[PDB]
Amino acid sequence: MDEYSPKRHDVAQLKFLCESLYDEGIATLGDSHHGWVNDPTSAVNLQLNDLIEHIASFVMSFKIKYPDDGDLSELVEEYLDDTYTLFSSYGINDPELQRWQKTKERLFRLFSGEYISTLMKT
Repeated sequence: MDEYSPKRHDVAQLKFLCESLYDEGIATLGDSHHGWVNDPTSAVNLQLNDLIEHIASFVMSFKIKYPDDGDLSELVEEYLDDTYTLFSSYGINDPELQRWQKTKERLFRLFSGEYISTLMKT
């Protein structure tokens, strides 16, 4: 049992990263700094841009320490993709946005106590 990295921490990170990202996202997608479009360079956008990949590589890492989370990790990946996709535009695109949202809802289904509680047992 390669307990180099903490599973509860990495699992918690996974949700926190995704759920916090959702918050960073909403803050960004909701508050278009200039009233219409949002600047892709804004700290929020940059945060999310980082988040997207920072979580992406984390997801790849996540799946290294555990194989059965593939659905969760993939969902997370889907979320990162959508996040990147949205924020890649000056103005937020409703369809992709709502997709991003659909993706997180699913993610939260997992994070709200599917395998997590069993994963981070003791």
